[PDB]
Amino acid sequence: NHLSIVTLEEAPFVIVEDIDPLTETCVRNTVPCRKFVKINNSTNEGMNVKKCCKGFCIDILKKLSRTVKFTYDLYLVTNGKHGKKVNNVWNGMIGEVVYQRAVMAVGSLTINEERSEVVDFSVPFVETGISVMVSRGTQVTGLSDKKFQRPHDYSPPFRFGTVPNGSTERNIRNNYPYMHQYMTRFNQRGVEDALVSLKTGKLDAFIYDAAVLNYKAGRDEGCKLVTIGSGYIFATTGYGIALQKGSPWKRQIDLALLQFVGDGEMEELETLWLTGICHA
Ligand SMILES: CCCc1cnn(O)c1[C@@H](N)C(=O)O
Repeated sequence: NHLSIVTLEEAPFVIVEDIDPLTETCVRNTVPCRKFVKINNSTNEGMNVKKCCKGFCIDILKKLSRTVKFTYDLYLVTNGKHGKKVNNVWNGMIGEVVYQRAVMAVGSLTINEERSEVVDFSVPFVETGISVMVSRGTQVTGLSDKKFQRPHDYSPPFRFGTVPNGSTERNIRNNYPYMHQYMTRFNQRGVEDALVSLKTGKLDAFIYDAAVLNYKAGRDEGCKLVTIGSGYIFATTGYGIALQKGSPWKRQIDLALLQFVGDGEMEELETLWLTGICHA
């Protein structure tokens, strides 16, 4: 009854480190996690590489394993990231669950309606949504600011973007086509790229998952970043653990999460991994 569980690196929720080759054992607050890695860029031939995983979501998984009394084989997703339907097929962590390669998915995984059609989710345990990060000093009200609505009213035309394939991009693409097609010229490879662009005056605003942006603003070195809610209340949600549609384990996973919330364990984890120092 070893459970196959998929995850994905995104600090501080999931952080991946190398194993000690002397022992090949994960130690401290880490747990073993493997990744299938290709031999070359020609075919899908590959081998699994042992790594170690830690972070807020890993600590949640550890608590769940302890409380619900299961063991698991944790692996990192190799095709896609969080989850997107591409060419009519779900990839990422969502895909691993949909096609029953994983019983659960644990990480910075946003609950939404489209995903809920094909997987079940636990109760949310981290609040999230769409937020906007800017350099401290920049003034925006949220995504309805004229700077976002009419970017060519500004010099240079207002520069804002997100990271492709996340639920944030999907929420914009599905509802505001002009905004989406304007934004794509400012696509960011990841959060770290975007933060550098903001701090060096090469980008005006970065639109992304709120939980991660709140975290990054909270401990930016120099406290040079500000996050504000998009105001897209329709997108307010949370991270959840994804399970198979109709999973018999949602009941017990939820009970455990609710136990942790009630007894202060969740509060302790938030203090340990998420709380910031930068005043807003
Ligand atoms: C690398 C993109 C991550 C992202 C952007 N928005 N949202 O919601 C996510 C991620 N939390 C997700 O579940 O798709």
